[PDB]
Amino acid sequence: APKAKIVLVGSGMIGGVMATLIVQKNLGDVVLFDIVKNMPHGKALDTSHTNVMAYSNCKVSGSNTYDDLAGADVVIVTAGFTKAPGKSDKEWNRDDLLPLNNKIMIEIGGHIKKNCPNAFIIVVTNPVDVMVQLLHQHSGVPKNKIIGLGGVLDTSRLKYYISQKLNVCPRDVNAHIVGAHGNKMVLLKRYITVGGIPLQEFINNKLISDAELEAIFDRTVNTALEIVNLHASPYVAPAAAIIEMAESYLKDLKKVLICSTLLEGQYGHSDIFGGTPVVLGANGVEQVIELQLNSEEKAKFDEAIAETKRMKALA
Amino acid sequence: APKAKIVLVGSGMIGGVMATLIVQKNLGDVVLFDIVKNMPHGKALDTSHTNVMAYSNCKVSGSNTYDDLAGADVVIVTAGFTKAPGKSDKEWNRDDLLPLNNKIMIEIGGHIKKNCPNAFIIVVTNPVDVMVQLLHQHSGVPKNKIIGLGGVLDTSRLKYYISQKLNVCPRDVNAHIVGAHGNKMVLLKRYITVGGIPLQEFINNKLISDAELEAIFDRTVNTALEIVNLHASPYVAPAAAIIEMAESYLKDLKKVLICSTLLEGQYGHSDIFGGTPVVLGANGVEQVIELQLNSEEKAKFDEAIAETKRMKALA
Amino acid sequence: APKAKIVLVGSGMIGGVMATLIVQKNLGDVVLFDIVKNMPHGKALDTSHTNVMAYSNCKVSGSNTYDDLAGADVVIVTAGFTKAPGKSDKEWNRDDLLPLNNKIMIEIGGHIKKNCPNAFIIVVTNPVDVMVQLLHQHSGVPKNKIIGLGGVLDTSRLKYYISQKLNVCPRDVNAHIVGAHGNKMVLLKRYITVGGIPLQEFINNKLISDAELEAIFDRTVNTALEIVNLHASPYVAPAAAIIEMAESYLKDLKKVLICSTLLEGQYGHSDIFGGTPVVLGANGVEQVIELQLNSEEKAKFDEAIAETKRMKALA
Amino acid sequence: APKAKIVLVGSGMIGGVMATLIVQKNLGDVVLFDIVKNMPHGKALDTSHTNVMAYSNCKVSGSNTYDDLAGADVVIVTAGFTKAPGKSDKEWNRDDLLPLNNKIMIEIGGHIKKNCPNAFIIVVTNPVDVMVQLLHQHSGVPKNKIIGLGGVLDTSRLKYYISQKLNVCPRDVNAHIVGAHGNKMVLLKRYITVGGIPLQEFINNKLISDAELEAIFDRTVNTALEIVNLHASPYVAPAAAIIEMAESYLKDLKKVLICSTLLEGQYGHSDIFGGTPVVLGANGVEQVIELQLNSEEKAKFDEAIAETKRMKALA
Ligand SMILES: NC(=O)C1=CN([C@@H]2O[C@H](COP(=O)(O)OP(=O)(O)OC[C@H]3O[C@@H](n4cnc5c(N)ncnc54)[C@H](O)[C@@H]3O)[C@@H](O)[C@H]2O)C=CC1
Ligand SMILES: NC(=O)C1=CN([C@@H]2O[C@H](COP(=O)(O)OP(=O)(O)OC[C@H]3O[C@@H](n4cnc5c(N)ncnc54)[C@H](O)[C@@H]3O)[C@@H](O)[C@H]2O)C=CC1
Ligand SMILES: NC(=O)C1=CN([C@@H]2O[C@H](COP(=O)(O)OP(=O)(O)OC[C@H]3O[C@@H](n4cnc5c(N)ncnc54)[C@H](O)[C@@H]3O)[C@@H](O)[C@H]2O)C=CC1
Ligand SMILES: NC(=O)C1=CN([C@@H]2O[C@H](COP(=O)(O)OP(=O)(O)OC[C@H]3O[C@@H](n4cnc5c(N)ncnc54)[C@H](O)[C@@H]3O)[C@@H](O)[C@H]2O)C=CC1
Repeated sequence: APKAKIVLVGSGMIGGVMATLIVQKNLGDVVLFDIVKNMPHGKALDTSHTNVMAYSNCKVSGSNTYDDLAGADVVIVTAGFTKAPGKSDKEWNRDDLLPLNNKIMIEIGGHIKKNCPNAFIIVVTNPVDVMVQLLHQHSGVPKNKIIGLGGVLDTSRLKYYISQKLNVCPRDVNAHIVGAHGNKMVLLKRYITVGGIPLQEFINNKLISDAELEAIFDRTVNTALEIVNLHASPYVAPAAAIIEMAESYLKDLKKVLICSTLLEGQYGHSDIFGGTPVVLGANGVEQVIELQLNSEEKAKFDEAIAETKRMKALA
Repeated sequence: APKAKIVLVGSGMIGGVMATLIVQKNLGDVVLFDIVKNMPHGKALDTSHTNVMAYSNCKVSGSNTYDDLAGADVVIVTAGFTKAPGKSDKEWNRDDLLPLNNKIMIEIGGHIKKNCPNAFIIVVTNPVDVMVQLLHQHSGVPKNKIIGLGGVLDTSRLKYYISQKLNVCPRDVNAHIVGAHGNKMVLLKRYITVGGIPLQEFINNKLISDAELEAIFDRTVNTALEIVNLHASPYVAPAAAIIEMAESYLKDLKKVLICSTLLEGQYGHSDIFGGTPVVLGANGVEQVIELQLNSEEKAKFDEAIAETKRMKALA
Repeated sequence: APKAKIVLVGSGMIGGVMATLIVQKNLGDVVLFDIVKNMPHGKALDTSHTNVMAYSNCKVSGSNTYDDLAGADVVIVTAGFTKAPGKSDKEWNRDDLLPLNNKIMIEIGGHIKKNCPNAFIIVVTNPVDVMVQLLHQHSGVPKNKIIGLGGVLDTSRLKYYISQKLNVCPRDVNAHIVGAHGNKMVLLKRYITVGGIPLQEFINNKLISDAELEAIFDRTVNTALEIVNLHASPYVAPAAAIIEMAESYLKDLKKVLICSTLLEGQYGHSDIFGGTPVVLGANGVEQVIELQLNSEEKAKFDEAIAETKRMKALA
Repeated sequence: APKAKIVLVGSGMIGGVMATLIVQKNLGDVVLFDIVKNMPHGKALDTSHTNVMAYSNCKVSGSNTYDDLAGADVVIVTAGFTKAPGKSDKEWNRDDLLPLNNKIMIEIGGHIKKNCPNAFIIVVTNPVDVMVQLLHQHSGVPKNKIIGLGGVLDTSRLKYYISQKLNVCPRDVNAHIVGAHGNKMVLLKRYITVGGIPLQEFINNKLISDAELEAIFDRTVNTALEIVNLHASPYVAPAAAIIEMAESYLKDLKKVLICSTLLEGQYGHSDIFGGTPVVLGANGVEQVIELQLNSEEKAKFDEAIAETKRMKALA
């Protein structure tokens, strides 16, 4: 068919949810690729039955062969590790895994360059703002054809927690988190709206306080940790955020979505990837939007980029 | 069933599209009521076949009997006239029809009070900010259970025209139009955002000019006239706006949506209906939001209310 | 974009509903073409506002220029007349309009051949089994790239009326109507199922009688007439049936759908179009399914083809 | 709200997918209940973020307290074990776990009877045709308010495998599997259709052979085992099948769906639960459909019931 071909490089917890949502939305044929033998065939078979319940017609097939990248329209990379082996859940962060996940990105980039150089790529593997640039360099793809997950996920949390306090539809809260995904993410209080109205109006009316919002900000930064400490793992919202990005691409919706992208002067920064609103459509990254940040907000953005540069050197 | 019962009081051009979208979305059983004999049975029959294509199960039935209001969960009022008889398309506006449409609202309010006093009501008949209050008074329903169409429709236009210039997803433009539906509608430049970012940033970047935006504002105010002068009539977007409101109610989405509602001190005004953001959920109008307007914006709001009061006196 | 381009050749009652449903489903960009000046621009403008309510991004534009066929992926033809001028609603049928609608198909086929020879075509104009073949011959397109509306619409009626009697989901009734669209349509009692079970089981159980089913058959054949006699016109279900066909094509769903298609030996017949189940996907008509009819059912099929051949000669 | 409250009794692999699909479809508020501390709070938090991406408004909350059953509209039971501890993946089946899962059903039935006696119940825990009856007896609910998962899932497999061979939309294959869920499931060759046409027509045409269909039948029976042996586990299709059932209930769709239900004379059998087509709407099990099986098919149904009776005695 001229159905899109979507290759999930990595068939773990995020991979399984992505496959499920692609069939629900009838977005295209799916390949679950992994290095683990047999497992991706098992998940694919299970998932393929749901075409019946969903009134869809998407193939879902497993793969242990890199050459099945051939002909891909969209490549989604989750391959790598989720925790360090021998650290505890209380101390979960990023430093020894870096050269190893570097190696995985380099291997995957080579297979992309050979098999699907015209594919649109989404990178997920952490630390994402480092790994996305490494894959960019080794795959050879144009700068408008590769992005990383960060802001759609981080803002989903902030938007959701505010909507519960104000008793409004979650999607009616808009908000911006920039710079990097991780503990230096920059939460922009000045860019939060409710039904398109400045959040400051709701603060002046005593519907939500400054102190409540400080606690929600800390909650947003520490959410992945909060979920690990409740004896679970974040993969459902991560999968839904990635599928919103891939769907904007495939259907040429042109949504404004905060993603990691090559900076060429925005915010003062070049030769690095960082999180900012972009427009995603049929030509990929159609527009990179630069927020007109003030000096206090710029100083936080600078701290986030410096941490990406630090980990890049260790990779 | 405990399926919702939705009674469309008026089975004209807007009525037919509403029925179509209710079946597409499987929102509830539908009654097409009108004073014209047989016609609502014909439209209902046609529309009922689409359950097959849509995988829905909504009854659609016509009615020429007011007592079929009994048991309604939602009542949508389009009944009345669309043009004055003997004015031309160039001079389309509001003044001789007012006592006549007054009479129609009074008759309908009596049948509501008798047959479905606990229904949620949406009024459409023009001039809407006058007719909604008349129906409120004659039906006896609580102030949180009746609204008028205006701002969802007017802002759909403004949001759409800006999104075409900036090349972004239409729903990513948010904007506010308040006070009344009609030629005195108040377009608030300061409350426009794109992907949650102040529109002023896009003006500073020369992506859209102040002059372009002035022309888009005039276009928005004159859209209903522009469509009449192209040898057609606005009913498709009006139907879609009303169904977004009714769906927020029925599914308890709690969306922020600009509608006509009883003012009790907001903006300085009492004892009148005017357009403002509200929250619609299972308890009806759950919240009335007051924008913190400046004195220049308040002065325009005052002009809009004064025109509703003028036409109310003539009704 | 590589968004599909869908050109609606004819912007009347069916055209307006098709445009609405394409935006609801985000299926592609839309052109409303007609010979009436200005009207298609008016309908397009109205419809374009609904992208906001629907969270879609489909352009909708009017046209009075045939060359806007250039680049079309799908062409849907409703152009022509709906009643004869000077016959009454009681005597509604097909004979004086035939050479005139012949002329319209010939003109449209020439513009297709010049501007979009690789488009997938759906013909609606009545009498459909005649007009579709005329357009096939004058447009030059391959036999797997042109079909006519009939069976999806006719069976929607039969399926719906049975589902109301048995109190089951409308889409759980399956049924076949073949040969031609119109008063000689062949309703196949032996091929009706409910939840995939032979309808005869429900007859043996007295849940529905043979006599009830005879009355439902007559109702199905006379539905378009029943709607005309209730002071309305069938266009909503016709639009929904056509969009189910076009959506199967565009999304490569491969649904089994009864349409008018070139016969090459099925049922004994060649060199004519008639209604039969086909499979619609990305390569168009992927399969033509021949029902293994008995001699009594074949004799009714023969009567339907003979009536198409009669009207073809008069065209 | 009068939003439905859906309590998932069991927050394992099937539970997590059900919660995800409920938010995607905006079906109601969700409680993830389990005996494992903290884990259901973690999964709920992750899942709650997806309201943003989905434009939904469903609460998702964890629970370790049985009394949170209070006010439930729908109760879905997955609680229990998935494998026996100390058997291998090659020998996966049903016998030592039975009294233990008996105990779990009895405990859950007591809490239902106290907290939500008017809830609609779906039982999943294996062996399902035994566990559903045990829960029926201990919960006290009416026979039209409790069902077990089996046939929607088993037939999803058979329908899907046939659709891949014939190259048609998966949902266009209809088929029936009855009696019990498990190795004695009864696959009815005579009740298979493609686009509502008897499958025998496609066999006469050599599009699919009798031998191919025998291999597909064996594949369908052994699918859960095939997935275990590929180093994965079936939970995605099971979750989608259960949500199709619960959605038919909540929205009064009245779909025909094969489920485990109390038999009162159908097929010769009373005082036991077994798989058969039923109609699910707002009053629960609205109709129990008895297939007019022949003596050879009845003999297989009898073997399936005998195996449910055997395991019931050991419980
Ligand atoms: N950017 C973001 O906003 C977020 C990123 N993540 C990251 O996503 C990644 C995946 O998370 P989960 O799916 O939960 O991990 P997971 O461990 O369940 O799955 C990862 C899979 O990658 C496979 N793999 C290893 N090398 C491979 C190769 N060369 N090719 C293909 N597959 C390979 C593993 O066998 C495993 O099945 C992690 O690095 C995690 O930290 C998680 C949440 C958010
Ligand atoms: N508030 C808003 O944003 C908008 C309001 N409108 C208004 O909506 C109204 C309807 O517009 P259209 O449907 O295009 O009009 P339409 O004329 O096509 O339909 C109105 C229907 O009301 C019927 N009617 C008259 N008295 C009735 C009664 N007592 N009970 C039931 N039916 C009765 C008529 O027979 C007719 O079928 C008009 O007043 C129009 O100006 C239109 C667009 C937007
Ligand atoms: N095949 C089927 O199952 C069905 C077929 N129909 C047929 O569909 C056709 C359309 O029905 P409606 O939309 O209700 O008709 P309508 O009369 O409302 O619209 C037809 C439009 O075609 C336009 N037209 C005439 N010549 C044209 C040209 N050369 N190029 C473009 N436009 C041209 C007219 O100005 C008009 O706007 C009729 O022939 C009708 O009998 C109706 C129902 C079902
Ligand atoms: N009927 C059918 O068509 C199918 C049935 N199943 C069955 O579904 C059941 C669940 O399967 P999975 O979710 O993959 O299992 P899973 O083991 O991942 O989850 C089961 C959960 O039940 C919990 N649990 C134990 N006692 C409980 C109690 N008293 N209250 C609440 N939670 C309790 C466990 O801690 C666990 O989290 C199994 O019995 C399995 O065989 C699986 C597929 C199909």
